[PDB]
Amino acid sequence: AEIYNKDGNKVDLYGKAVGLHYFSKGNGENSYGGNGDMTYARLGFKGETQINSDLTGYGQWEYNFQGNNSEGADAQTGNKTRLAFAGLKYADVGSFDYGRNYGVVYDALGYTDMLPEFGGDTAYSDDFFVGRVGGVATYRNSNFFGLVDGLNFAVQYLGKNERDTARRSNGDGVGGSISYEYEGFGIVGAYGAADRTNLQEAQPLGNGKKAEQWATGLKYDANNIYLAANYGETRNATPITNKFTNTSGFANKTQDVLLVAQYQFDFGLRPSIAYTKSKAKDVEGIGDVDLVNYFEVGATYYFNKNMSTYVDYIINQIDSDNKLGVGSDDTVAVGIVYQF
Amino acid sequence: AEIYNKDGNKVDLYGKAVGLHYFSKGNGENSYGGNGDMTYARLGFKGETQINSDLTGYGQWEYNFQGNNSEGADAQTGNKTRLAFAGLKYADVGSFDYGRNYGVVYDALGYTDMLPEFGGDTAYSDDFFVGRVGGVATYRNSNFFGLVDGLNFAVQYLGKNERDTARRSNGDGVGGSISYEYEGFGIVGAYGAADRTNLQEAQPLGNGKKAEQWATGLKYDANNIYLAANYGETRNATPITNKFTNTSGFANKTQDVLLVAQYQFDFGLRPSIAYTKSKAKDVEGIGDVDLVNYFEVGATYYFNKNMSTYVDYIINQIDSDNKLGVGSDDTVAVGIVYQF
Amino acid sequence: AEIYNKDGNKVDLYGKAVGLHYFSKGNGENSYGGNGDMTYARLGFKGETQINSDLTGYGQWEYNFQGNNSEGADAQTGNKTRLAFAGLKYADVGSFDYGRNYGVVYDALGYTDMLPEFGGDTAYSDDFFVGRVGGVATYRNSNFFGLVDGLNFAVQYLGKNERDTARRSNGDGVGGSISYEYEGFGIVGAYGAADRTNLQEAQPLGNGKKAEQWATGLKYDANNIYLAANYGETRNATPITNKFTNTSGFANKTQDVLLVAQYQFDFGLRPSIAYTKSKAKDVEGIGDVDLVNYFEVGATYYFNKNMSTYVDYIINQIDSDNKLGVGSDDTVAVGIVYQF
Repeated sequence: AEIYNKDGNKVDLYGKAVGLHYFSKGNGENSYGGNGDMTYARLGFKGETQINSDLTGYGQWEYNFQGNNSEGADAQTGNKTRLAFAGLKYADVGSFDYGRNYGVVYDALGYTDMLPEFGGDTAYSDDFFVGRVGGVATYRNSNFFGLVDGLNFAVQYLGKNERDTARRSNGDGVGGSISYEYEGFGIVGAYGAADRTNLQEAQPLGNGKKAEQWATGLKYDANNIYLAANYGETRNATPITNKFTNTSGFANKTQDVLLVAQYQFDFGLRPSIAYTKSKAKDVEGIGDVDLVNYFEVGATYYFNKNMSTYVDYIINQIDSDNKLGVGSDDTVAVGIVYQF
Repeated sequence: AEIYNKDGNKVDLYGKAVGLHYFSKGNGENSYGGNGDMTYARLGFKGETQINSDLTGYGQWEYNFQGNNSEGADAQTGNKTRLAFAGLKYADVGSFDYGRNYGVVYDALGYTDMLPEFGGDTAYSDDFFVGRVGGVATYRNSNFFGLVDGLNFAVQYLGKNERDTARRSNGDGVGGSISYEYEGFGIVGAYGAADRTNLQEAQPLGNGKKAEQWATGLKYDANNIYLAANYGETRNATPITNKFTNTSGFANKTQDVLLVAQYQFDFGLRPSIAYTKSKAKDVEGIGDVDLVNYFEVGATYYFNKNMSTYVDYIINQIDSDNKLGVGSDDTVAVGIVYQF
Repeated sequence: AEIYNKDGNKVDLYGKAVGLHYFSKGNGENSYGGNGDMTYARLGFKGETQINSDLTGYGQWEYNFQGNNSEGADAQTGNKTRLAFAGLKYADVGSFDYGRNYGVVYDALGYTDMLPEFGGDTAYSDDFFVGRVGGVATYRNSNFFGLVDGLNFAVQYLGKNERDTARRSNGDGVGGSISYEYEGFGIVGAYGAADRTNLQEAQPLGNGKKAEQWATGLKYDANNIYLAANYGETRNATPITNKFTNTSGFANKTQDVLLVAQYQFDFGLRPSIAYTKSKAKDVEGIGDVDLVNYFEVGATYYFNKNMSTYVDYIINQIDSDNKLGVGSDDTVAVGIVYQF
């Protein structure tokens, strides 16, 4: 809820407070979700300030404090900055902006990502055009420039990023996406591509110079029915591992699915049903491994706009068998969740 | 300040600004406080949303950014999360909530924590049940389901928390507290007990399958006079070191008292007097030591609901010839502090 | 924006969202600024309770989150608290604070510190009196005790400060500043000094017992016309490297000049001309070398008070022979800034 609003400005402070606990055989260290205390928080700020009838200045910055760390050594673990950027909206010319934000592929993935906690597997962090990424930028368009209603696209070039490290960096890119909601129904596509950096293709798991995430989906957000599914392949991006040869970096080829359905019940029950299989094909000396397979089952409960709590659980589809090592065990998290 | 209060979910964004500096002898390291700059700040938010008549939902977070650090290598010593939790309160059934909050036995330990900077020595953090600790479920209740004004309770489970460090872990616990307030007068005590996990156990100092901390407090609040002292012992919970042999871990046995007399003047002076004795028994090969011995003189002065400042002072009863080597040296704090 | 206000207490929640990019020849390592993504944000707060007519308590804080980071290894990088302090004002007795705050000398440097992005090259941090230190005790006075208009002074005692980084330390100082602004024009000096900690004497570079930076500046800020120029030197003060030999520490002797002039057109463009020359003297064996040289050209384009953006261009007057290693290159900066 917006908490300053003078002068044709409005700074919205927003955040949450999540008591989360995971549950899985032992430390889980090898079920799909893990296990133990998983409690975090959110504190960020949406700002906007039209500089007049058609133009809009704005920025936003959402950080992440973790609630599970001691008050010593490691109090800084998994503290990050999720989003941060500047922008301008200008009539039906459209919008633009730059800083760390959601690659554009996300535009797709989004549809299937709403489990109460888990799901959203396809889309990693810093995976190039599919996650939240460091300096990228975007143009978004508003019903073909206002000409025809509901169909907005965008497009995005993704800056040089030779960070520390393997699964973190990324050479360059264009990328975009076109998209269309028809009262209730809705259909989306998105694709992108970019240089990898030599730290990359010099990893042991990796044959590419240039890779592509593309991805699509049909959703039906209406009347408390939500139906959404995605299919989406990749090329030299999903990042993988081999706790066995313990080696790392990237999976040449992969296919992706996601299914999800939720019904938003009458007093705020809103259980949820979900599917989801990410196979890598052609892993060097592995043939084919499922980086992730599960049905899901669970629900959020909406005390209102501010509170909820949920129970969410993952019936796990890989098994011990599994070529690279994705832990096999189910994991079920329960958590509670205030938010202003 | 409460900065946002709406559709029945208020949010109070809160903190301070704390110009602090210790003075100890020559160099302090062999004092009980430190020496030089201590300055720090405080950001955090409680919010509570009214689901409705007898259902309030609230959350809360509180971080703390040290101010004494440089803007390079280190500007990170000290920041931590202090607090993140979440939950609900039901007219007369009690509460509940979960995350990183206080273990029960502070309900009692607290009373004696009221010195303007020091005092409150027995409540380490991540000490199981006595300081803030992570992953705790905290059921409270009040006036015995509304039945007996002033008579309060609580129970709580303490998570399996395998961090890396010895001094910072904790197998699992229950524990709680009973408390009763009568026209100035406060009676409390509480008690808990949890496994150590093997890594705790495998410390040179440290003998037991089982830790238990407990404690009690009797006090007088009211009429511009604070009167309160505290007593409690420990089973294998109180962390200690041996700077001589750089030996680390815990103390089979301790016994502690806290003693505060304080008084709030018509013009916003409020001096504050203090004892603080924490003896260890059975530290392997040392036998008995005093972890903490002091009287503390010092006072606070309250420009108003927003400002304050003060000078707190510890008269060290430890001495040089102390078997673990607790610092013998008097230490003297001087604080000024805004705070919304 | 000020978000809160009743009862003497006003608080002011404030920040921005700076989306940045550097452009510098090829790999940026030999430029003045770097090159790539740079997108950071600010979060902070000013607070001030009037405890009466004459007396005022404030506190305030300011932290610098970065956005050029993944959300993994490094999420923590180049992040600080810059400012944290508090204290009291008094009709014309004056004023006072402790915490981490700007040093006296800045008060003159603060006049040339204006480039949309670069400039102010002389005010390192954690450099004794020239930028932000931590543990400083500042006294300010207004309109010479209300007596004399625009004449204000201020002495600052500067903390024992022995950190890790050689070049983040400092023994103790005092210092100040008379500042005199007369209808249109502004003319001010500051100086101070103090000891160096030993890890400081120790570096191969810099011969000193005792440091001192002074500086003055002059300006005409009035009418959509800003010119300032600054000049000043330092004893065993400005922090310098020898990328060749890789050695560290301090420039025996340095000399420093700042030249800015910008103009404020009334649809809101406001172009800036910039120049800056810093030169070490007597650097142990390297003797006379160049610490920063360039002419700068760029402009800021306000949308309103709350938005804006700018480009800043460093035309770099160093060259490749440069005894110390100073990159010789130009850099350019695009920026889009929102701020509330």
